[PDB]
Amino acid sequence: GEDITSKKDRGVLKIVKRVGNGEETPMIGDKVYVHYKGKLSNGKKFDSSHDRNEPFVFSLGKGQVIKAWDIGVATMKKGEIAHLLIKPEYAYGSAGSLPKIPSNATLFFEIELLDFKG
Ligand SMILES: COc1ccc(CC[C@H]2OC(=O)[C@@H]3CCCCN3C(=O)[C@@H](C3CCCCC3)c3cc(OC)c(c(OC)c3)OCCCOc3cccc2c3)cc1OC
Repeated sequence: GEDITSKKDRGVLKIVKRVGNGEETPMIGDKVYVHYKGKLSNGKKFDSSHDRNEPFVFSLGKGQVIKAWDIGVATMKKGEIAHLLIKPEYAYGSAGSLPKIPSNATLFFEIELLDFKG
């Protein structure tokens, strides 16, 4: 995957899994609508927006979600599906989030950017 971090620390690696139809990337503060699939890189735990058939909605760059999402979704076009490989620094770090996330877990997400508004 491509390193999309400012630090170039390989903390968020991006693979485009479907090229988007839109020209626009969302701006900081935009309300973004996504579908997603998330797991621990060793696949012990799984979560999807599809489990609830409900798009996941958040304000881009607010720190409402893990750093990897604010960084990753900021690079995406409407209709784009991205795979993100996320090192602990950009997820739950050395603290983790037990019981769901252990310390220094690598996460994997598929994110589909549906739409966004200013
Ligand atoms: C700035 O840094 C942070 C910001 C927010 C948080 C809180 C967790 C936050 O979840 C997330 O950001 C990511 C990406 C969005 C979708 C859910 N997220 C998860 O990691 C899942 C995770 C579940 C295990 C398998 C891997 C994926 C994931 C899913 C969960 O439920 C389905 C979950 C959860 O808690 C850790 C994690 O528990 C219930 C909480 C739900 O709802 C939300 C709602 C908004 C945000 C989240 C979860 C931690 C941060 O750093 C450690």
